[PDB]
Formats: sequence, C-alpha cells, structure tokens
Amino acid sequence: LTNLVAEPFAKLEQDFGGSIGVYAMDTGSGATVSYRAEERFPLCSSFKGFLAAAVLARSQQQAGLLDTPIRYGKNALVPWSPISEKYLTTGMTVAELSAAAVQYSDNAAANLLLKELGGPAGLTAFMRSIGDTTFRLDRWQLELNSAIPGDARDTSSPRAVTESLQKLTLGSALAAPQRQQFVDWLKGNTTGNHRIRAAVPADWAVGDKTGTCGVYGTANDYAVVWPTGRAPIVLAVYTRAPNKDDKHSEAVIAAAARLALEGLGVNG
Amino acid sequence: LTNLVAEPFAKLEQDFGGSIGVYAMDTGSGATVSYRAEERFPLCSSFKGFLAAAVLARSQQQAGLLDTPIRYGKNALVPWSPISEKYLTTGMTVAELSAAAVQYSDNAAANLLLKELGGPAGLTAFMRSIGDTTFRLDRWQLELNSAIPGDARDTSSPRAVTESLQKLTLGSALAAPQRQQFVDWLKGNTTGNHRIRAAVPADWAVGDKTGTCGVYGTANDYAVVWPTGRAPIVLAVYTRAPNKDDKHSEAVIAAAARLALEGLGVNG
Ligand SMILES: *C(=O)[C@@H](NC(=O)Cc1cccs1)[C@@H]1N=C(C(=O)O)C(=C)CS1
Ligand SMILES: *C(=O)[C@@H](NC(=O)Cc1cccs1)[C@@H]1N=C(C(=O)O)C(=C)CS1
Repeated sequence: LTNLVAEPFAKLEQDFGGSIGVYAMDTGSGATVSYRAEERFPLCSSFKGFLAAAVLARSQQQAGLLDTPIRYGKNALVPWSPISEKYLTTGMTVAELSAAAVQYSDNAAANLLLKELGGPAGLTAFMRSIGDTTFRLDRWQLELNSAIPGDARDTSSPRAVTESLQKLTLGSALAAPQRQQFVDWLKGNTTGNHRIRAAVPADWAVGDKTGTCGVYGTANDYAVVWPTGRAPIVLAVYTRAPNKDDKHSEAVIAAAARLALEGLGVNG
Repeated sequence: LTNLVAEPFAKLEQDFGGSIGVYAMDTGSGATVSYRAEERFPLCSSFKGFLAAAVLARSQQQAGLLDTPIRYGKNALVPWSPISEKYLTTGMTVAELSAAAVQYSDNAAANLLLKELGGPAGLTAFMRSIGDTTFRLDRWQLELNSAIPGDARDTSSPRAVTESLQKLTLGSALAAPQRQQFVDWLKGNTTGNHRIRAAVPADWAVGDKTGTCGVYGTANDYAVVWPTGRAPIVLAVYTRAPNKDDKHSEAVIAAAARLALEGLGVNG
C-alpha cells in the first residue's frame, strides 16, 4: 500500500536545489506515501513537539507537574524567545513553557524543559520508550541547528517522526487527557501557516510543529490532519541542501505536502 | 585543443564519492585537459606556494629580504609546524621560512610570511598583479581550512592555479634568479610523494605543492613536470566531497594526474 500513485517529488527537490523527505500515512486504510522517508534530516526545532509529549507523559505520574511554577534568569534567554522573555520577571508554569515551545517555537522555554527531562539523552530515552529507534537528540539549543551534511547528531527520519507522532496523538502512548492536551497544543501552533497548513483546506482540523535550522536550506514540518468524513492523516516533510548558505523554502514544504495528500487520494 | 581525448574523470569522482577538478597544459603545443576546471575548490595549504612566489617577487626590490632573520614567540606556533618548532629559540631567515612552508607545509612559517606580506589581502593583491582574477585568500591558518560547501573564501579554480603556476615557474612573472629559486623549492617538496609525483616516472624532474584541509574530503596538489625530450607540463588536481566527515584520498589525486597525462598523449 506504499506509493500506489507516483508523485513528482524528484522534480520538486531538483527545483529546490536540495533534498526532500516525505512520509504520510492514511490511518484508515494504512496506505502510505514515501520519498526519502528513511534518510536522516536535522530535526531543528521540530524536537520541541516530542519534548512537550515527554513532559505530558511525566505528568501522568506527577499530578502537580504541569502547574509547577518555574523561575529563570536572564542567562536562560537565548535568541528567539518571544514568550519567555515577557515572563522573565514573573516565571511561567511547566504547561505554559510547553505551550510556548510548541506554539511559538520559543527557544528558551524548550531549553528549560529539556533540562527538566535530563537533557538530550532524556528526550531520546522517552522516544525509545515509545518504540522509536531512529530519533536522536545530542545537543542543546542553539548548537543543535548546525545541520552539517552527513552529521547524524540531532536528526531523525520522516518515517520515524510520522510513526511517533501517530502513537502520541492517535495511539495509546499517552493517556487520554494528556493525548488531547498534546493535540490541542499542536492545533494552536502559530509558526506553520506557510507549510503543511497551506496545503490543507480551511474546514479541516490540523495541528503541527515546524523547524528551521537557519543553514543548509534545512527546514521542516510535521502534522496531524483531520479531513472531514474520513480517518486522520499523519505526515512529515523535511528538507536540506548541500551548501551552508542555501536558503530554505516554505513553499517547497507546502508543495510536498500537497503531493503527499494527492498521493493518498484525499480530495482537497 | 582542449580535451582532444576523453578520459573517465566522472567514474573516478563517483568512486571517490565527491568532486574532482583537473587542469593540465602541455606548454609545447598548447593542448589542455580540463574537467570541472573553472569550479572553485578550497586552496588549503596550496596557497603557500604562491606565498613563497610573492616573497620572491618582493625580494627583487629588496636585495636583503631573503637573508633577513625572523624571531618569533611560542604563540606563533600552531599545529603542524615541524620545522619552525625546531628553531623557536633561534629564529629563521625569510628564505628558510619560505622553504619550510613549501617543502614541509609548515603552518607557523606560512602565517609569519603572510603577516610580512600584509595578510590574506596582500597575497590576493600579488595574484592580481600577475593577472589571476580568480584566486582569493580571505583568512589565516588554521581557519582557512574549513572547506565549507558553497563558501568561496580561500578558494581558486584548477585552471587559474595552473595558469598562475606556469607564469611563475616558466613565464616572466619573476626574474630569472627568483624563478629558478621557486622551481628549486617546489622540486624539494617532501609532502607530495603519494599525489601527482606517484603518476610521474622517476627519471622526470617534478616540483609540487600539496594541500589537505582535514574536512569535506578536501585535498589537492599542483605541479610542474619536465618529461625528457619535450616541453614541460603544468597541472592542478583539486578534490572536495559533500559531507564534513568524508575522507580525502591521495590515490584519487594520483589517478587523476595519470588520466591528465594520458589525455595529453604523454607516454609514461
Ligand atoms: C527551531 O527551529 C528554532 N530555530 C533556530 O533557533 C535557528 C534560527 C534562528 C533564526 C533563524 S533560524 C526556532 N524555530 C523556528 C520554527 O519553528 O520554524 C523558526 C522559524 C526560527 S526560531
Ligand atoms: C595545509 O593544507 C595544512 N593543513 C592543515 O593545517 C589542516 C590539517 C591539519 C591536520 C590534518 S589536515 C598542512 N598541509 C598539509 C599538506 O600540504 O597536505 C597536510 C598534510 C596537513 S598540515
């Protein structure tokens, strides 16, 4: 049921000047679209969705975790911390930091939560616990964005990203209240309007998390999409390019998402 | 007279897993072999040959320059300074530093001479003065070895390297005594036995300068070769590869030199 209908991913990535990786699953039938789906691509900020899921998993064994206040110093603020910088003088709860990391890609919030989980190895351990053997986080922000060609640090594959997203949003990896909170955070993301969402009709529900490394044409997005009247779709689109100064493209991510939905026979 | 005889450079670079750039000139007939010859490749230590030629050019207007003693501190010693480290407590002359830079690829010696010439811009100005509009040096050692894909800093092309080498060793860019000293330094190089020299019969004279960046499979060599009974050949072989951890190959440089000589119809 993989690639029943061929789509012109190769021409798209040639126009882009780099590499595109796509996996998409129709959770009703099991049909899939797959292009470079087992290659490694840099995660960039897309690790933050899985980080919020790990926080939610911990909250199942710590009833008070999400409402715990967290105070931090100015040394915790790194570039692109649009929400956490406004609460420097007050602190924020664990849930508020998780929402900021997911919905505004707040960099400081995600570094604070990563510390709470035991660092890059602690998030990797959570991903192993749900059966993902591909994901690896190795460094902190902003260092994890280097996107060096051939470097496996801070990478995963489109397929493993999609499979783990399905387990966390639609499967049983989280208990039902935590699962719906994860979905709600993804649905409220503000940074993805020009990526997968640009290929999705306005009357369908959709949640996503973006990543943008800033070098090597490297950017990405993953999403759960609920077309009306049929089962949800889960998909991941990752990009990279050979030269450090190559620019990323939001339009290419949107176009690859359109091809994936067309390959699954979903009318849009 | 370019590429009268095709050679399998593409299969060689595919076996290597990267890109190879070759220019070779028969100075008797003007026939040339050219493959990726106008692409930019990192210079790495190959800039040091041109640096020694620039020192020689200056010596034409300063009779005492070559025998001027130079004393330096331990802070001038950078990794891979095998000759200059043995004269830390005594100093070395300008000529001795030039010989060390050319023949042992001594890193500290080349940084001291670059300072004497007014830095990377001063060496670039010398190359412009002999008609080379392609060469650029931008940084000091060891920083100039980063070999980042797409970065034009500290690069030239195989063709421009060969054309400038011809002007300096066989043409009129240097006065006759300085020209022969440059040739003698190149003939005494010790670091190139597994590169162009490995394709050259033992009974032919040959001088060369190597470069090895340490990343991105990036290494190179250029040479003047005097086959007996015919005019000299000038050639340059540069390599790079897409991933930071890709290894360079001396054997590929030797093999590309063999193809270049075969393409020119020189029996070896
Ligand atoms: C995550 O990807 C993170 N990116 C960086 O911190 C590196 C850069 C900083 C400025 C430009 S690139 C944040 N996430 C997003 C995203 O979710 O796409 C960004 C747009 C940049 S900041
Ligand atoms: C020049 O290429 C210079 N290379 C470096 O300093 C970077 C590296 C250090 C250790 C391994 S690579 C010197 N030149 C040569 C050469 O002429 O080929 C080398 C073999 C390394 S040191």
